[PDB]
Amino acid sequence: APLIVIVPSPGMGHLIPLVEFAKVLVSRFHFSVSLLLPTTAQPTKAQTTLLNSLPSSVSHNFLPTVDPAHLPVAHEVTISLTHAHSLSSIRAALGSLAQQAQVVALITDLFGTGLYTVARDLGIPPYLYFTSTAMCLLFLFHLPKLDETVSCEYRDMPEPLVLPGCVPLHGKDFVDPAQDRQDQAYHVLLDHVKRYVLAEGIFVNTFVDLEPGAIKTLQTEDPNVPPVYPVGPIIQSGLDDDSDCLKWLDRQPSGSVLFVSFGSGGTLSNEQLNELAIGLEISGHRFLWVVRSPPFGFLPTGFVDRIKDRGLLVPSWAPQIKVLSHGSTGGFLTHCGWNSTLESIVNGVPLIVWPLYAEQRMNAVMLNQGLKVALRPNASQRGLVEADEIARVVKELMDGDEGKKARYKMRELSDSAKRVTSENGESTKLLSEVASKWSQ
Ligand SMILES: O=c1ccn([C@@H]2O[C@H](COP(=O)(O)OP(=O)(O)O[C@H]3O[C@H](CO)[C@@H](O)[C@H](O)[C@H]3F)[C@@H](O)[C@H]2O)c(=O)[nH]1
Ligand SMILES: COc1cc(/C=C/c2ccc(O)cc2)cc(OC)c1
Repeated sequence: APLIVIVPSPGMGHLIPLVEFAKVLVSRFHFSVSLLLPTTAQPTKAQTTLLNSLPSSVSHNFLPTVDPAHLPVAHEVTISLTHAHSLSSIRAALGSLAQQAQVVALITDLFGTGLYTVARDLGIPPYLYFTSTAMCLLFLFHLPKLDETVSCEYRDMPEPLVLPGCVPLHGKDFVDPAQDRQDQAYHVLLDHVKRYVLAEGIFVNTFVDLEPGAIKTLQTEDPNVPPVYPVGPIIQSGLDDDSDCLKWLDRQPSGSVLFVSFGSGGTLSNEQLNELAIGLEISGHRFLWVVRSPPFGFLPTGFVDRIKDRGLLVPSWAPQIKVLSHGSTGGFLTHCGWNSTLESIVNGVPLIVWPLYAEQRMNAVMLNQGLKVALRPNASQRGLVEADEIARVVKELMDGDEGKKARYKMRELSDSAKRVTSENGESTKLLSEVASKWSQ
């Protein structure tokens, strides 16, 4: 059986998507996968659980920890430096896999581009698995040109960027690392993007129906740009441990529940949580809120008791796919990470977008202004979303007209998603078409 080597960047939001791509390759095709995991610290309980829970057809190998004195900041800088100072280790592991097995392809995420030259020299075709939107990839291919054209900090450009096929995008909504051009994060992001050209191919976790403008542009505007294969949506099955959630949801009316969840990475102040609490309570709507500390002793006086009729508070974690696929669940208040968004798209759940970090502000603009499947609260000058504004936008989504229009559009995308990932879907076919080249 041919071997595909996957080198995730350190961090769960790089690892999980690539693990799920791995599970698709071994489920649909006759391949084995070896994960080589660069690390800044010895394996976590979280990592070991996830990795030991994989099919036997997916081997894993934590690489020597990078001596933390070899570090001089943003995740972009941490991740990039982990890859650089793990290059010897990966070469060594690849060299040995290559002699003891047929390695047919290497797959990295957007920060693993250092490996591309190295993989070519050893006659292994390198591929990028892009875990965000076609719009986001297109923005990144354009960022070098944009760096030469625009000399101000991008939030001071009053004119929006209008990429072919895309919604207008104001500079304040550009990716996090591009919001300080003096930080190392910006220079590292540029260095990686300039190497995207070296990939045999770029997988994108999206589909034609969802981003036709950006996909047309990526596949036609430039011959410099590698082949681009939309093969999404790929999301976890969500069938595992935990939780009173599903019991609670079985007692609620159809489409009546707002699911409220930010990532593990999404951190709200005690102040913003308490505004969100009062805001949910006065909306009059039912809600399931995954509450992470800034167990519920920090929440407003009386609130936990006042909302027992109509809301459920979960500490730490909830079965997201099970919540979103429940018939009770009518809306999702999310940070717009792309895996959370894709889960919500394939279950037809319309959104309230509250972007926090990474490329979320761009995802928010795309979902609100482009696809019109999301609403969006207005923060006051100081950055805080007020209770009154939360209540307004919750009611607008759960009982209002803009909600109906968004839900209708989100169901249309839901049916596209089911179609493209079926036995003869565009996404299923195109992955099978690229993977077949590897089998021989
Ligand atoms: O209580 C919970 C909370 C989460 N989950 C699950 O964890 C996953 C979270 O995915 P999400 O895209 O929201 O976060 P993350 O992967 O960190 O996003 C980054 O990585 C993304 C891909 O690179 C990028 O687009 C984004 O901007 C980044 F932030 C998703 O599979 C949820 O179902 C859950 O089951 N229960
Ligand atoms: C700077 O633009 C991006 C950042 C990121 C970074 C995501 C991330 C995920 C998990 C973490 O723990 C830290 C950062 C992802 C992107 O699309 C795949 C684009």
